[PDB]
Amino acid sequence: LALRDVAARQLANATKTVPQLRTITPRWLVRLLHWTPVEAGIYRVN
Amino acid sequence: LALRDVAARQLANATKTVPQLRTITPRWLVRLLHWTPVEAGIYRVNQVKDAFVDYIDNPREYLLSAVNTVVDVHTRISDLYSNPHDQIREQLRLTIEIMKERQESELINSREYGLLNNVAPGQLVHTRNGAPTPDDLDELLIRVWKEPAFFLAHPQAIAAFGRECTRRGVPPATVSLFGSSFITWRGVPLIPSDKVPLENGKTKILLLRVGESRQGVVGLYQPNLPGEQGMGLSVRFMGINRKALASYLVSLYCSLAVLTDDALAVLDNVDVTQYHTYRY
Amino acid sequence: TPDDLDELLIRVWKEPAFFLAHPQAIAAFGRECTRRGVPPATVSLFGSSFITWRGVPLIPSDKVPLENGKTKILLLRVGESRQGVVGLYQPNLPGEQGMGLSVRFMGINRKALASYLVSLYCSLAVLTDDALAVLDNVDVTQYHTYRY
Amino acid sequence: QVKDAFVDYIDNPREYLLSAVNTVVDVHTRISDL
Amino acid sequence: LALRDVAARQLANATKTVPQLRTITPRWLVRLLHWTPVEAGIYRVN
Amino acid sequence: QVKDAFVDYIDNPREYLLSAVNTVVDVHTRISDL
Amino acid sequence: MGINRKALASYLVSLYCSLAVLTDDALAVLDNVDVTQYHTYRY
Repeated sequence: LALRDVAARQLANATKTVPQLRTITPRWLVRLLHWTPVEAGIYRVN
Repeated sequence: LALRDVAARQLANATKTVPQLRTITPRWLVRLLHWTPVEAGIYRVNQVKDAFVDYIDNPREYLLSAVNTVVDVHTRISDLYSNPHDQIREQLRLTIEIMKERQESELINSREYGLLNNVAPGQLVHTRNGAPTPDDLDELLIRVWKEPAFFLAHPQAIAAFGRECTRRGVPPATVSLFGSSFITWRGVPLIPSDKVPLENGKTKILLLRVGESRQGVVGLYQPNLPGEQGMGLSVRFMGINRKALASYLVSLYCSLAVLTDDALAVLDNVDVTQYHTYRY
Repeated sequence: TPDDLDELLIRVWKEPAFFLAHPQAIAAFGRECTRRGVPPATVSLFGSSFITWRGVPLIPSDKVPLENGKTKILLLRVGESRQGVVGLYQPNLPGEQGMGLSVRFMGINRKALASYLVSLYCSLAVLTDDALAVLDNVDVTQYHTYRY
Repeated sequence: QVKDAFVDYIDNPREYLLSAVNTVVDVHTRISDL
Repeated sequence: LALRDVAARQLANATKTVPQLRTITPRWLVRLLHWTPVEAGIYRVN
Repeated sequence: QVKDAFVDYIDNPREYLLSAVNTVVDVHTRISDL
Repeated sequence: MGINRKALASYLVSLYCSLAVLTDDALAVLDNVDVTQYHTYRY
């Protein structure tokens, strides 16, 4: 009988990932539009 | 009468090839996956709960599994017959080829990890008629609409899909990858693999998104190994026994994680034995 | 028909290189494709155009036998590293006018005829048995009647 | 070849012997000279 | 069970000797004689 | 070998296979250490 | 020598030799020598 796997695993680091969110979408529309800046929050289209 | 051909051939060298193994496959899936290293054999995948932002308190942990093979070579066989081909080198080469074929089969078919067992409910599609028509692959592309990478199917399933396309007017497009040609549907290629199960017809088709940054499927290996003949692979000398047998240990450490449940979909109950009768 | 070439591509699924057929067999395959809605894709090799199916080209060769129709179609994987089909030649020859080819002077006879010997050494090895498949019993004499 | 593909080899592998084909080309010396 | 000797021997070169002729003798007499050259095939002993 | 010594060779020459002999030498580690 | 219609290449090997006894007392021959006699040693 030798050292076990769980007992040996008590001395090991796990690789932890950042939390995964399944509702993330590629959001293509935001990538496809052209964005113009509005200096003070008002945009008049003549 | 002059010198014969057989008598003259007694003085000639033959060109000997290394042994040929017919079970070697291109193993596309291992080439297509992304592999992330796991420092100490444990990989925890944390998740947002019910996606304030909360995390689940019991995330799944993936433990890398070990597979071993002992390669025994008599010392007289390697001592005497190692010119021009090394005997131990070829023995270990063929062993590692067989082991990597088994590794691909387990990446597809294992019961702990393995794509065909870790597919979420709602990501499983069924065929409408049995043959893999284009509508079924469009269903699959609905499930993995985000950024699909490839289809995985038996070569006979790919031939069945081609026959269905030819019954319609559609010639599917073709692309070249790794110097080889593959069939594509809506831009996502169909990859062959004889490791996808096939029993009396009735195979399956998979659609994968791969990559850690896209929250897709990733392979897991052990980065630093004694021996270290490759990615997650080690060869070590075991010793010599009383009968002059030298033994070598070949170890392969691997696993597979599906990071989010919409990264993989499976089309089930695919029939590959249907042929159309063309009558005009 | 395209289903037969898909069967061939099943047998040599690993890394097929090309189809080999008589030019009349290629024309018959084209007629079958045209009966379906499929126009097969075309590629350019060695400055010449060839018909392809699923990315594997159809190569013409009048040396493939043809007897009252009834030809054959082959699918090959070539290469030593891929365990495919390889040709074999004799590298160093006296004369040596080419790959496995030699020309040598034989002499002059009493009638003032000078003779030359041309020798060609060759062979062929299929390294693994799944590197080559043959579609048998191919008929090239069938034409469709289009009625609308 | 690997047998029945431990790893064993077949003891009677196929050997390919290169074949020779010949052709004698005769040219009159007056035809080449003139 | 492991690799056989004949199967492993299929990958080995044999050392081939040049053919051996048993009728070769040391031919001492030719070694012991003195040889004089004859310019045009005729030798007159006066 | 030359056959019946034109010059012909025998088509079944003798081949000599080197033989291996082995001996296992066991030494206690305390005997060599001390 | 050349090559024939059956692709046989031929080579000619020629050896020119002779032997002269310059004076007649340079050579002597012992004739009728028997090599099949063995002595029986009895003491």
